[PDB]
Amino acid sequence: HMNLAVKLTRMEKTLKAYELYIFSDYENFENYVKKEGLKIEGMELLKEKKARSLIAEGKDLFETANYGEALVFFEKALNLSDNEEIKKIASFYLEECRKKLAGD
Amino acid sequence: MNLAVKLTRMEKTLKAYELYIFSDYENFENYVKKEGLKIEGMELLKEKKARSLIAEGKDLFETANYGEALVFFEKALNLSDNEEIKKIASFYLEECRKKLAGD
Repeated sequence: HMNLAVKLTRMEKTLKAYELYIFSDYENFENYVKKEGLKIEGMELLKEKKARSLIAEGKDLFETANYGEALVFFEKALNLSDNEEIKKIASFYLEECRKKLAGD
Repeated sequence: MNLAVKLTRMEKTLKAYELYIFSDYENFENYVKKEGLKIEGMELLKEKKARSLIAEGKDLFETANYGEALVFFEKALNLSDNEEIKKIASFYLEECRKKLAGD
């Protein structure tokens, strides 16, 4: 259109996504990026950091015997990252949660 | 172009934010100072960075990566001007050192 005007709007959008990351929470950031369909430099690393956070939360749930919620966090962590360590730790805890919730 | 000026101001702000998120505070600080860039909410970003350092250090800590975590805690302890969050950073740093020392 005006190639200038378009690059400006995509810059503005990218800046808003980073502002949300910096000044609000991951959920706001992720929701903005998803519904605006943004390509964000370093998004993979940010996703891995969230996935490790999710493990951490899932662990404290696990260690307080909130096995049902813990499962949910580990599952989310597993599927958010492609980090092998994160996926391994998640999968390990997921199966422990499944054992705790089995009954059988 | 007010547009062309707008673009530049955004590109520089984008560079500053990427430094803030992905690099050290001092790199972000150096860039902003050198460019004379006004960042909205700048007065909050040093302490926010120290907090995010502890937060990420803690995620590593809780995944039993004490060696990795130490850097984050070290970085937060030296970055914050907040007595309390210095002590939280310090708490965690000492816990990491204990793990490195086999305790």
